[PDB]
Amino acid sequence: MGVQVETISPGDGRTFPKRGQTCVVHYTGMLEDGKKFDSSRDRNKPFKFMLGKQEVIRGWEEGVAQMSVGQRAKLTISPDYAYGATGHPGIIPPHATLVFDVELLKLE
Repeated sequence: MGVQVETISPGDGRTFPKRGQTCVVHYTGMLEDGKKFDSSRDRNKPFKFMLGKQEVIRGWEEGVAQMSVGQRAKLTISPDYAYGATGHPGIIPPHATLVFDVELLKLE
């Protein structure tokens, strides 16, 4: 599968990230069993990435683009849209479906 987006709290429902814009997010990343492997919130610093530059996984590129500014949403990302068969040694196992809690704070 690709990326499924499930809303957690609504944004403005009007402003959506466009290619080339910087997305400022807080996020928490978890394996399918629920184990947290990454979280910008634990570092108390929002994560920024530029949409369309493939600085993030494909599930992020296509999933965050579906979110409006101020929205919090749950992205469930299949391995093809994620770290694939290889995964990430000692962080993400092979063929892993990942669940991201993502809040889109603003666009720059």
